[PDB]
Amino acid sequence: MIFTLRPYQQEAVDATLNHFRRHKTPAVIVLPTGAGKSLVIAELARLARGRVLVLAHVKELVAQNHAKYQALGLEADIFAAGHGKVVFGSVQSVARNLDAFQGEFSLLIVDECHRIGDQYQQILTHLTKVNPHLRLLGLTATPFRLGKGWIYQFHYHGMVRGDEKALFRDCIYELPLRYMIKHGYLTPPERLDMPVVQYDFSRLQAQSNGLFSEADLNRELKKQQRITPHIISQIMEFAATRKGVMIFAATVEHAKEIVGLLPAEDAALITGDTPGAERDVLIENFKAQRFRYLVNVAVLTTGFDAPHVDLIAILRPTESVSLYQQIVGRGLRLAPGKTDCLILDYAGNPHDLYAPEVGTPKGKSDNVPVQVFCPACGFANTFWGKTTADGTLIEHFGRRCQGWFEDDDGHREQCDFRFRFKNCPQCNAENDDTVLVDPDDMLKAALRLKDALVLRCSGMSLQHGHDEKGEWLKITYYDEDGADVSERFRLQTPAQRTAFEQLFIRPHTRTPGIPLRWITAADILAQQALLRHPDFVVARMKGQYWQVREKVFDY
Ligand SMILES: Nc1ncnc2c1ncn2[C@@H]1O[C@H](COP(=O)(O)OP(=O)(O)OP(O)(O)=S)[C@@H](O)[C@H]1O
Ligand SMILES: [Zn+2]
Repeated sequence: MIFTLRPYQQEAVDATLNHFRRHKTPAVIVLPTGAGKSLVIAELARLARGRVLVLAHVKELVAQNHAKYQALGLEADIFAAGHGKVVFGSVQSVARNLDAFQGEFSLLIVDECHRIGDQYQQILTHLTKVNPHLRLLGLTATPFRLGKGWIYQFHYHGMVRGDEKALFRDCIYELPLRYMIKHGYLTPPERLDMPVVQYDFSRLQAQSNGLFSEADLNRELKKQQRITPHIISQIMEFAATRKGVMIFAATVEHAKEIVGLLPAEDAALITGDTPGAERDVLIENFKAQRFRYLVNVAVLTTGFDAPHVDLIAILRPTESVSLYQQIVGRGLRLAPGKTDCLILDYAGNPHDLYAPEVGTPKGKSDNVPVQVFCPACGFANTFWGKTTADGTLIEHFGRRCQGWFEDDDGHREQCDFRFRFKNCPQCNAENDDTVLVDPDDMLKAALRLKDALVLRCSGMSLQHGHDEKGEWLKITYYDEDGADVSERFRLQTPAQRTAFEQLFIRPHTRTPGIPLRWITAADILAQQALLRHPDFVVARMKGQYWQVREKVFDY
């Protein structure tokens, strides 16, 4: 025709076609920010019946998307303040003019589809009303943002990222950032091997969601504000050998500090508090290099992502790779004679540009991604864990296999293998279909009763021995005030060592799914750092000595 697709662009067309030939449900394609997303929109539209509508929420992403589409030598329309086979509209402008969209429409593409949470469902109702079989494809460079969840639920590689509540049931294609860089479709990123002054944010604890707080951050900074223009110095140095420098501070009160730097008119701080009549006095100044330094709160973008950008200075710690790969990618575009984008990583971010995304909040700040094979389906999950020097698993915090599979009878389901269990994952209802009781409610019931003991567990000690019937292992749970409660396990018969693995190791192990190797009770004491202790123990006076009836783990 008029254009030629790259081998990865046909896969995204071919994947979107094979999906809509099978399923009527929406889908999403994950794409980098230098991928050439207009070429997929154009081929999909070349093969379409009726019309194709390319929505977007922010206006400049519409106008820019259209500029990128027509720049292919093709004809299309626009809907904003400003009838064709393809239309480029914005949610707000399209939602008041539904009278122009009454013909056949076979595809609706939603650019930056992660932003469907911030109207739009009025278009989805109208279109779906004229076109009952309208197909929905969304596009995005970030399908996951910490504190918001995921956009899709099922990934075509075989795992599960969200749940029934996700907007898009499926992600049918993903273009890795590693790939794009490997084959030159993207500028290569160089990290300054080591910087002499960075910050240290280990003395910080994320909130419940997983994101650090506006308060907690400017308090770790002030304690080191004596290290800041020693940093901007390094940043200042080679920021003369680059046409564009983007900086991401920890916040606004971190920008004002790091805004200067250079008394430029300007270095011109973008933030989430200006139009769009201001986004505009510096869009077109930065995209034209007026104005070289650009600092951000930030999220942020989704403009000012200009090809000429060739230096990324990380002035905030990244909680998830998705945000690090999101930042670093803002400046990986292709530009005439731009051999690389250098990344100056202050502030304690690892060199993990291709690390997998566990997609859950870390927890312990020293956690890292570890991979555990599912004993049922063999799917290799990525959980939060802690490894030693040689890459050996010490602990992992996954609870259920995240893989899924489908039968030739259409039925699709997630692997029901539980790494942490009562009789299913922590929840309200399985038989143990009775309403499950709550750990707090069970503690309260046993506190309110004598012949019962409820001790906060501070640790446990193991002892072993034997007699004419083989060995045994005695475990003793103790208080921070010396309160004891014990239980004993015989390890002699196969029905006895089997129960021991069933009743004591699977709940107490730190790497469930990975079995403990042992021959005698001695091999179990050797590895007692592989075992954790309950958080609460509940015991009933059944014999005149205390007997254990409940252990509470991960409270
Ligand atoms: N299929 C293609 N064939 C030839 N050149 C391409 C193709 N796709 C992209 N390019 C070129 O590579 C550069 C990167 O693509 P862009 O046009 O920036 O993609 P875009 O859709 O504008 O933005 P995204 O986020 O990457 S989809 C562009 O300047 C194009 O000239
Ligand atoms: Zn599994």
